[PDB]
Amino acid sequence: EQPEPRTRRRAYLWCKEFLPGAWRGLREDEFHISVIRGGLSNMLFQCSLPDTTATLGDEPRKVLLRLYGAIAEAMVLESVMFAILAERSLGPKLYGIFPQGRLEQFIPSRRLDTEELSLPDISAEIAEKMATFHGMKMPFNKEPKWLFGTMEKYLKEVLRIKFTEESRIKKLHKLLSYNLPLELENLRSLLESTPSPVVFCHNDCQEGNILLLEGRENSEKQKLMLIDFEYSSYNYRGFDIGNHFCEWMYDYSYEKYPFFRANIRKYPTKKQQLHFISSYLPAFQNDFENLSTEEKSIIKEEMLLEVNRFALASHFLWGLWSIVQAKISSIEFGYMDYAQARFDAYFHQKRKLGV
Amino acid sequence: EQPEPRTRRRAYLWCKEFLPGAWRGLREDEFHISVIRGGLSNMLFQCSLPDTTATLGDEPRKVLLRLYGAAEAMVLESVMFAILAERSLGPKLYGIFPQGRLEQFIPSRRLDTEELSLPDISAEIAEKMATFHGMKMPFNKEPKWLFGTMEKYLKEVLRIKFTEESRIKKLHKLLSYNLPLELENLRSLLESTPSPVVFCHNDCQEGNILLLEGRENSEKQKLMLIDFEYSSYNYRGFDIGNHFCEWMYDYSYEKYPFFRANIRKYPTKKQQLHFISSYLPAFQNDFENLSTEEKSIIKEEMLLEVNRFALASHFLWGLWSIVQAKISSIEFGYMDYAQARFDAYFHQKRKLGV
Ligand SMILES: COc1cc2c(N(C)C3CCN(C(C)C)CC3)nc(C3CCCCC3)nc2cc1OCCCN1CCCC1
Ligand SMILES: COc1cc2c(N(C)C3CCN(C(C)C)CC3)nc(C3CCCCC3)nc2cc1OCCCN1CCCC1
Ligand SMILES: [Cl-]
Ligand SMILES: [Cl-]
Ligand SMILES: [Cl-]
Ligand SMILES: [Cl-]
Ligand SMILES: [Cl-]
Ligand SMILES: [Mg+2]
Ligand SMILES: [Mg+2]
Repeated sequence: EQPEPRTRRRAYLWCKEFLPGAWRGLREDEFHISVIRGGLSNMLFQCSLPDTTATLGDEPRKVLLRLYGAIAEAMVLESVMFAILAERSLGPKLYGIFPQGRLEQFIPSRRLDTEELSLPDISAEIAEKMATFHGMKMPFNKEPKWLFGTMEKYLKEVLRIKFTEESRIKKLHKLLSYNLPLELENLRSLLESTPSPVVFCHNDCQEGNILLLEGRENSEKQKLMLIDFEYSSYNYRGFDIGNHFCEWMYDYSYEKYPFFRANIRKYPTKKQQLHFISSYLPAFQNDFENLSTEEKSIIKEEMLLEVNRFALASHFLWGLWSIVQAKISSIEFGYMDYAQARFDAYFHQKRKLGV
Repeated sequence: EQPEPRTRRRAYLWCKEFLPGAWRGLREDEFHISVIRGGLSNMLFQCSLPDTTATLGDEPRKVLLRLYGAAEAMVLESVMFAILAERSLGPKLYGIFPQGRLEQFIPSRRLDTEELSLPDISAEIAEKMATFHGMKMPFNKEPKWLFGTMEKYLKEVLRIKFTEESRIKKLHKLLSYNLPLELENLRSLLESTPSPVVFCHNDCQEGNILLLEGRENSEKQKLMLIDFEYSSYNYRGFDIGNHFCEWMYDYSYEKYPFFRANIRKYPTKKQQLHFISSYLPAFQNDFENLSTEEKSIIKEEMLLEVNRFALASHFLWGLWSIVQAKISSIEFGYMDYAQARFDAYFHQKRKLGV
């Protein structure tokens, strides 16, 4: 609820010095702060004026304080990107930036639950928002090295790690038995033969990174915001959509070990996939709706092949990622069980595609 | 004019990887690059497509490559540059990477010192500066930059020992003024001088003002302010005072000490009134509706303000130049420039009777 007394005091000075109006002349004893998220990295706090204090101009009543904590040229990219999205009215406003963190617009909202991804109005808007993200010019590397670069890097770490615990040695032995280095090379040749435009991708578009905006619940459209662009890069479009479709199957809010639920049957049906891309394509491609019914159908069918092939890379990348987390992460989670779930889905999807 | 071998190749990869369209499929042997500014810090290059190559979309034909060369200074400048680019108040930002960035190439030349006094130039610098001062930026709104920077440079100056006889004698004369005490006299003068806190350029001089190619015949819209390295929330008086000081300094002199200083080039009361008469209505659009008497009172107070803050321009950049004398590898009469700034400081102090 309340933060440590040292971070209360640091938060007070940051707010007092970076925010205009009533903030400039606020006393420590009138400063309201409360935790939104703990951890050792990207701690969130809500900072606010007293309800009895009047604003003098257009300064916010409440802001979000983000402390980096345990983390250079990762911070400039994220900071520039955040600033750019704020200027374009695609993200929260940026009120303050300093070495320890930043002050952001506080958006009254909650995150989505996994089940909400299949609500047709939610799915259609995630598609429209993702299409808008993909149309953005960003001053980052346009070479799509991120996907295979990251898979190669995680695979290298996976082959070199040894466990001592009996359960983890048995689980790792099963995963290595798939011949991951060979499977990676089969995946490379499949995806190289699968045309997918290079676009600015979120790379982690899941329920936990989608805000439902308070007061907008009754609106069909324009009630969501995409956040948390930690993994964002120029990447194959197919991966961003494929990864999103995969995330229909995974719930990270389960309160008992292994702290996730996986359900292969929750993957979107062809009808749910077509609903999603029917909203994506007109948002991404000017006057898509004016094309012939036959051309629209052909583009849609090709895109389903594309995103369902790139979905394999979602399973592979996050599967490898989870094995590495099993060794190095201090967050309590069934990393090895999650890896097995991703590889089970990888082979299930391989069978469905006939590849 | 031609870059080194490794720089040609690194520039080619940066342009190929960060720029869209025809840049994506460009070969080494088609890449055109030429130096605009040398050194081992803030090297500038012009990079361009062949004249024979067609653009595929709205990608630029030519871009500026800026290499930093020589942490939390680079994030602020980068965020600020990105923000000004989104607001169409700076060059577009095409690429950012650890070694530098790719910027919009603006067809232009820099102003000469003599051009600052042309009434149409002066009026537009005032309008542009007033626009800059209106901007909301995600930086510290406490005006700690001015005295914080003077304190920091003074700390470095009192640690300098030279071995060369001429530099020891020049430093000894500057230290003889009791700089720590003079800084405190300046503090008491400026703390008694009201000046609103605004987002300041802090270095508004002819070399940071572009005359835009094709717009020479335009009365009001032919300039752009660039190079926001020193930008921060600061007293408005300093941004204008520093600009008035820069009428006296020409950094294009071809012989040692590679600058000219002329105290007589400082703007007259008439030139100062012309500048602030353009600034005030650009900063507050309702200014012209005030009574002639109220406008006159605000203008007279502002002349006191900016001419007092001008003393901080001499002090700050004087201290800065002494430190450059020790640490800089750029050829310049840093110690002579420091003495020129302190000569001006004491000359203007006496004229003001403060
Ligand atoms: C994907 O696995 C994650 C699980 C996390 C977690 N999980 C799932 C646990 C699960 C159990 N939760 C309670 C019930 C014990 C604590 C959070 N808690 C947190 C919190 C965020 C604030 C609190 C400190 C860290 N952060 C997590 C981050 C995670 O990955 C982030 C990058 C990977 N993404 C790509 C693939 C999907 C996710
Ligand atoms: C010491 O600061 C400067 C040095 C310059 C220079 N210096 C450092 C040298 C002078 C001697 N050099 C050679 C001939 C030996 C050339 C560049 N050459 C130039 C020229 C202007 C004409 C066109 C080319 C760039 N312009 C310069 C401009 C400078 O601006 C100072 C204003 C910035 N403020 C911040 C700190 C002081 C006040
Ligand atoms: Cl990024
Ligand atoms: Cl395969
Ligand atoms: Cl800055
Ligand atoms: Cl020396
Ligand atoms: Cl005297
Ligand atoms: Mg999910
Ligand atoms: Mg000058």
